[PDB]
Amino acid sequence: MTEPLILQPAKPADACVIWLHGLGADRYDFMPVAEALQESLLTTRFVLPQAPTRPVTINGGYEMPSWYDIKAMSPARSISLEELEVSAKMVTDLIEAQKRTGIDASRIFLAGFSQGGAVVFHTAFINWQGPLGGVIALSTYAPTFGDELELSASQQRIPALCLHGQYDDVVQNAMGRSAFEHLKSRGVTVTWQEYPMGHEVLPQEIHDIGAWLAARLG
Amino acid sequence: MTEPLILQPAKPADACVIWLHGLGADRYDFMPVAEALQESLLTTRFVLPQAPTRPVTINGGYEMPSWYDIKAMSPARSISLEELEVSAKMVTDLIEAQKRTGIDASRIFLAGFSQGGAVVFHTAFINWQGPLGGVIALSTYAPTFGDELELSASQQRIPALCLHGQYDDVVQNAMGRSAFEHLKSRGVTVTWQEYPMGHEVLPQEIHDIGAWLAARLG
Repeated sequence: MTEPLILQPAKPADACVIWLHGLGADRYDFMPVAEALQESLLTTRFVLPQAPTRPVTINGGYEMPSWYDIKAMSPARSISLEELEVSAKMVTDLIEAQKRTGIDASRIFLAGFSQGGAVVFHTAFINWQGPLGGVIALSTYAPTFGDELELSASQQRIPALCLHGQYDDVVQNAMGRSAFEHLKSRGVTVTWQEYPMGHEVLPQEIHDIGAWLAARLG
Repeated sequence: MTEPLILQPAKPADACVIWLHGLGADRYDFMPVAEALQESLLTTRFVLPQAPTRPVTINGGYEMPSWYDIKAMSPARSISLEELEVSAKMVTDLIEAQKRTGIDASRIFLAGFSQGGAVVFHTAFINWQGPLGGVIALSTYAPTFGDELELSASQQRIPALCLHGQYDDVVQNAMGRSAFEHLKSRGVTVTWQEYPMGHEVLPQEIHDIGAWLAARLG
């Protein structure tokens, strides 16, 4: 286990975003983003975990950081559900590790990009039974959501922000919109934002995440 | 071993475009495209081959029309050179078949989308040592180009049009750009054209392909 990066904010922290990267990236991949946001969010810690290094099937069993195995791209994205739930258990330990440092669970947010986003959806709306600031889901999808999904009263009150490219060829705009629709139909305050890009992060998309966090925190 | 689609022009054919599909699609995928072009290109025949149905590793062995196997995506790509060559040798046979009907080589074009385009680069600029009207590459790249690429004087005379989406997440714009730069560095007449799309084909792109074709056969 590589330890997560902890980027300290300008003032003493009273909120926290835990941010998961996508397939094959490391804890640093989102450092420049966490830093852009800490320019306006003066009391919000960013905790950047790193996925276990493990074999990824679609990549010839190449070992690389990965939240769960992907075993097929087409026609059905076939994944390790067992590896996802472990990652999800990891993130829940993190939330608890952050509460112990004195951050109120209502001011902890989960963010995820791509493969990381799928672990953030499972954590907040399947595993987590407490307060929570928010979920921020970036160019992603919830492989573990389904018509049988049911949300407890607590999970219902976690706000979510779902962002996606129009031209994303890896995670289809629809797959990301299908996770947004699951939550919308179940009474979850949820926002949808699209941007003219592919499977990437844009400067304006980061501005909007800042605006959205600053609204939840104030 | 399915047979090619053959779309006869409005007037007696004196030209030909062999147009290959991408992974998982069939010979019918570009039939609407060929049809559109023929309404402007009155003596151009289009033969649309379909790739042999094979296990694909990155899709879990799922059997589907495939020009060559893809074994890994990241971070070192891996393809089957064996299957690429049999695809390439089958393309050549189709060129020799068109010649045999009474089309001049220099009026025959190769065109390819995604996986289809990698085979078409390889056939033109590595295998084929004779006259050829040109190569049209959509959303693709050259897996077999490298630092050691050297072209024959006749390979150098084959014109090319390379087209790409700015937001392609399956084959990066940068991977297409590199096929372009290898062709331009070796004295090939290449044209590059980018579009604000992903891994797909736009109306405006097909428009451009036609006007390129019109110029070439004028």
